[PDB]
Amino acid sequence: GIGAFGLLGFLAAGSKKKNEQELLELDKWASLWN
Repeated sequence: GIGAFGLLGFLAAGSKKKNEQELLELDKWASLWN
């Protein structure tokens, strides 16, 4: 309903609505594959 289809932009929502930790969290994007 609004859970599975919401997971498509759940995290992004958190931003749509702080700490740098999160930034570095996404900064690891590369670290993912790297």
